[PDB]
Amino acid sequence: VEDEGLQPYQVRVICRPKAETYVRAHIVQRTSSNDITLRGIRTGPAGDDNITLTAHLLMVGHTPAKLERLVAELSLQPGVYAVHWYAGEHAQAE
Repeated sequence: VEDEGLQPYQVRVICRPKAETYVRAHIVQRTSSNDITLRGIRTGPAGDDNITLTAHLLMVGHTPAKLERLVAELSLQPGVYAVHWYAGEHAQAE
């Protein structure tokens, strides 16, 4: 089965590694309750005291207000430097 009914969105949040721990858990619990399916989360150190969690998600339907709320919550975690979501798992800037 192909997924062209679940739009790939990548949510990249740059936060402290100490935050990454609860942020990554927060991502998986939010997505599973928000009708968002996960592809995987690419977590990598990208700076000095920061790690960028790039969560590749597929959202069924896509309700922007939900995704935005989750992104705001991810940013709401104490330790986030920045967060941004982009459409396309592979960052498809077409």
